[PDB]
Amino acid sequence: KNSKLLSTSAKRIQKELADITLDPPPNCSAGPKGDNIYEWRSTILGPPGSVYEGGVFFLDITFTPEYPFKPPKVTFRTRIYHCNINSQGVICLDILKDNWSPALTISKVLLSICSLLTDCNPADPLVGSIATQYMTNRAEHDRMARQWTKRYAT
Repeated sequence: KNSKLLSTSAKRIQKELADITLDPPPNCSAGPKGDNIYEWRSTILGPPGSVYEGGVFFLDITFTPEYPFKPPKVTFRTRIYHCNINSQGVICLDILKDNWSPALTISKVLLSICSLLTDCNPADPLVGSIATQYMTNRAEHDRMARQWTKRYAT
């Protein structure tokens, strides 16, 4: 193939790969799994000071062919006890749903995920039982979250 004919989504993803190589978000890395620019993995170390500290979390990231005009699909592959992340690893984050903009980048998405790990949104939960426990019994929520981090993410 003549690289002069690379698609606009492939060129944009390559630029975001360079960006994230030179200046990754704290406690994050991400890039293509292999030779397909549209299929990435990310590693997130649980934020220090949070209930996820010591955990190593793996995420799958898939870019669509019309990137940056649709958000990437980002899922957790490691189990995590968090009221905005379900058992299938789906992430309830508005910029991945109906509030995406083409000025956002995979680095900003990963920054937002890290912020969500440290500060969840219990009023828009994917896992209602966890949101309720966060609200009514935060100390037991945190015990559980640290237990799952040790059991499933170390």
